[PDB]
Amino acid sequence: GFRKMAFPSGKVEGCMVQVTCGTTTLNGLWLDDVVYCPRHVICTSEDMLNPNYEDLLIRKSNHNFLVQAGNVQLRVIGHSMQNCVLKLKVDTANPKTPKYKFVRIQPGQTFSVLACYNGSPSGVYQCAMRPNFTIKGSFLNGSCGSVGFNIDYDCVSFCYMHHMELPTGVHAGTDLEGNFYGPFVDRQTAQAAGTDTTITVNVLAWLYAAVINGDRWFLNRFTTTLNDFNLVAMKYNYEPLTQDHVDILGPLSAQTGIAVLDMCASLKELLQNGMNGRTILGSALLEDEFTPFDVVRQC
Amino acid sequence: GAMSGFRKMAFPSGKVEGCMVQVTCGTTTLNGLWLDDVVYCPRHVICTSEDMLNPNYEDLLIRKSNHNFLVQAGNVQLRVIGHSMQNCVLKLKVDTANPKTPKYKFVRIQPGQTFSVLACYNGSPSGVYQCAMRPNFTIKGSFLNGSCGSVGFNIDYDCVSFCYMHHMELPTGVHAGTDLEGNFYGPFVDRQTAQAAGTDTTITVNVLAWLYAAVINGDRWFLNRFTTTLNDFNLVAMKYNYEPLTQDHVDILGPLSAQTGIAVLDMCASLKELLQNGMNGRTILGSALLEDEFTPFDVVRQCS
Ligand SMILES: O[C@H]1C[C@H]2CC[C@@H](C1)N2Cc1ccccc1
Ligand SMILES: O[C@H]1C[C@H]2CC[C@@H](C1)N2Cc1ccccc1
Repeated sequence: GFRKMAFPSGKVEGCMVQVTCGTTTLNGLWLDDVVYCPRHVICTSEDMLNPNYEDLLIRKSNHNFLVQAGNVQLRVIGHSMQNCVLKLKVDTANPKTPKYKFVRIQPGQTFSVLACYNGSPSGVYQCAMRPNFTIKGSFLNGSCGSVGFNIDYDCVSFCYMHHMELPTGVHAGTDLEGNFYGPFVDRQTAQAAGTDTTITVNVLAWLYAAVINGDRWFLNRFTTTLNDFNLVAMKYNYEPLTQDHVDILGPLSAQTGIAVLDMCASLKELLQNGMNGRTILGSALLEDEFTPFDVVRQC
Repeated sequence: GAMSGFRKMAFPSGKVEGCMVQVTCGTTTLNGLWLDDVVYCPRHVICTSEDMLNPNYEDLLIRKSNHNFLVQAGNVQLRVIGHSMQNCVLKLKVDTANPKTPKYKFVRIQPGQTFSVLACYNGSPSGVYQCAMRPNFTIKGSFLNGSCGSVGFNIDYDCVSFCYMHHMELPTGVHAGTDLEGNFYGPFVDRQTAQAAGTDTTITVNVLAWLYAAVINGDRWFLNRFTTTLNDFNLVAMKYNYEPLTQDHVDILGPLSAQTGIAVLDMCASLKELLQNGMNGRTILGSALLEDEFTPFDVVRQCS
């Protein structure tokens, strides 16, 4: 048994609020007496072509910002900008503020997203940062202002905020400090996600998860070099394996007795020959949205 | 379009997290669902490992008193004031009503319907996932054996419809459980005996709703211009371990058929061709697999 789960979203639900600036309405993250939201809420329909956000911001009054928490409206008493997130100083601290951090993740790492609309949570799903720096998801997977997070024993690590949905069924955003993931801008302009690749380090972790649960038909007696595998994996649009990734898989290699370059040879043959009608953990396709720690932590 | 690259989402688990408690009977410990002044949990918490082969739950329960049960919610102990058995769920009455109690109902679901499960170990929520109710009356979940007492639920307008409680691991790695009234789904007993779930099939009505969702989003590569009779389709689908489509299922897909202009039996012929050819690289709504855990109810509502 092995099914992908998202973190319990209870701690994040208590922070979701509705932020409206003029005609634009989106989701905001209410922590203490500050509401975090994408800065493009201050954009006009007619001005999100090359906006000069800080000049538009220093002239919008606090009363332009409508903040709703359920049926309580929070009075905005201040506003400042950090990169691409808008900070709204409000007169009320959120009593449901959890123990939290602001962290930045890197491609291949996983987190949960609390999909929200008009500040009210609709659903939660588990996802990974694609190598192209996008997050797979539809317009029905949350609108602007939805946040991505991890939970580490009572502490919520906020790592992502939805900013825009790309036409290819993926969305892109920033961390909670305003820094985009990937080569994207918060402008209505022609933006496309680059050619996506498979997160190789996650596939091996998922293959380790199959070993730990007794699915070991794919294990072979061969070993490969790190680059001979990388030369093959890249040909199949699999994100190259670094020595960092080999190190992160260390505990799974020691616990299963399968060296990383041993499992790499198994994955290598899987790429060149397919699975030949067989399955792994009940799936006929290789899963790449399970980090090594996701496996260490569930298995 | 609207649903491009769509991902299955579980319902926000906040309202259920506030109900999870830890129930302990002697050395056995598992999860309980605290609603008002009643804690619901699997009745096999009163079993030891030796009792589980042939447990006499009436004999075991009649020997228990309120002080034999330890119920903990975070750091507070809940004194039990009453205990009764309803089928396969234990109901422990406590002196404290759950102030965190959400709006809730008890509902029994059918195979094919979907819900969220909050996986909990010793009363603490670990993770949440979205699953469907398999035709063989199991669910494919992920555990550690402590997940007994984890509940399945849906949320509609902040009212939490509880529909499942986990009881068993079956030897095939899937899970079996009851509704919140204690009635098992399928031919399973809360007994650690030789139980085998019948071979699982694919929820055909969910796949057809998934394919209708793709057409609404402009994903039409899999469509063919053929139609089929309902019997000819069922004759083919069952050989691929797909569920026989009933006239009820055809009626449920009505609004989807009318919204796209593709007859249900026409869609069935396209699915029949997908089964003989496979996808093998091509994707539908961004997924390289035929999704069978998204119900027509969810498709119709998200595509008005
Ligand atoms: O944006 C994604 C992450 C990185 C950068 C480009 C591509 C896609 N990745 C590298 C790569 C190249 C060849 C083969 C496999 C991976
Ligand atoms: O328990 C599940 C529901 C029903 C009855 C057994 C099986 C699985 N289903 C029938 C069936 C079998 C093969 C092919 C198509 C349908």
